[PDB]
Amino acid sequence: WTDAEGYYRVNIGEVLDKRYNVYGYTGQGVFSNVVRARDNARANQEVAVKIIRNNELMQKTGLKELEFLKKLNDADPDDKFHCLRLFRHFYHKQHLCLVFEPLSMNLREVLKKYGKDVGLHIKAVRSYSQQLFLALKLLKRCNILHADIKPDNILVNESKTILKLCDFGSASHVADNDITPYLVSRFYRAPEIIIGKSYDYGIDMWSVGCTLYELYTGKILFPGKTNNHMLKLAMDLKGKMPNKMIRKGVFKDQHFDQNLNFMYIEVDKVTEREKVTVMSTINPTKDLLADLIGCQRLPEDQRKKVHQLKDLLDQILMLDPAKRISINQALQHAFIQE
Ligand SMILES: NC(=O)c1cc2c(-c3ccc(C(=O)NCc4ccccc4N)s3)cccc2s1
Repeated sequence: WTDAEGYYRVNIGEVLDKRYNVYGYTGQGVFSNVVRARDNARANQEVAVKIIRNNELMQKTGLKELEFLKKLNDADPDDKFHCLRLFRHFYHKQHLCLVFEPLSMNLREVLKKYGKDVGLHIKAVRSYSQQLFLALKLLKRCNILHADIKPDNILVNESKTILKLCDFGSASHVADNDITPYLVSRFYRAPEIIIGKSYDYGIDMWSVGCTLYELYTGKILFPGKTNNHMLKLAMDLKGKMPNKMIRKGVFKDQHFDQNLNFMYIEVDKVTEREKVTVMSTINPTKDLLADLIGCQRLPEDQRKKVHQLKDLLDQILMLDPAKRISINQALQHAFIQE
């Protein structure tokens, strides 16, 4: 039933828990594989089943995820705020299985199908931005950090009209803040995390900003190789991290010298070796507007919306979380409202 690496040996056509008729294979991650099934007990209703790897630590992550899903699902009984619905859980041959509403595509896979370095229609990005901000609102009302928002953890329905935030395996209550510089997938990781400053709901807003750029361009906004590189790429957009913010950072000495100069680590072209370059200034060079427009000819209505997305991204991607746009302000933004 279980392979050497602890994954359940999915067979298409098999029944799980004497009720879930497995007809489709959806994918495999680090922590699980996911199938499509019909519920024999509920008029053959379509479900997704996530089968956690037979591993103590990963099973415990799965039980943690059940707790956060129950809290979010119970807090949103009419399902208005775009978080994945858990129906129930069961055990099958010692595997923890979570039964979800039937979604089978994440926004990474959508980007891969609908182009390469292409991106989605600006009308779709508008709609998806509103739905993501509604998810942030519920998270905040529930005092929850998702702490891993990225295209891979956003699911879409068949018609790709509705998205749901998924995978609460990295989630926490806002109080118990592990001072770790590795919270959130690196590309989507806010600068307050990296420098070791106090963080909150702002890390999820940051991650959504990174996601929205990627949804329209088809390109990762900040493809940094390390934490130091991530800061350089952030500061290429906004300029040097403010002095007040640097001095608060528990990890400031990994990134900045005594005079608050940035210590940029570069892998030398010639040698495969790291070197350091001290920079007192980082001049903003990241041209967001030019990035979003792909040297492409748009109708003026779409051109208006891309400028508005750019303004919204400028307000999301403030380095200081205290200066970052609120969920309320984001929902009321011209990009979504006009
Ligand atoms: N992480 C989670 O908690 C959940 C994921 C899902 C899904 C999934 C949607 C798509 C998934 C996926 O892994 N595709 C990537 C992939 C894997 C292997 C080979 C190719 C690709 N593209 S999993 C669906 C329903 C519920 C949950 S909960």
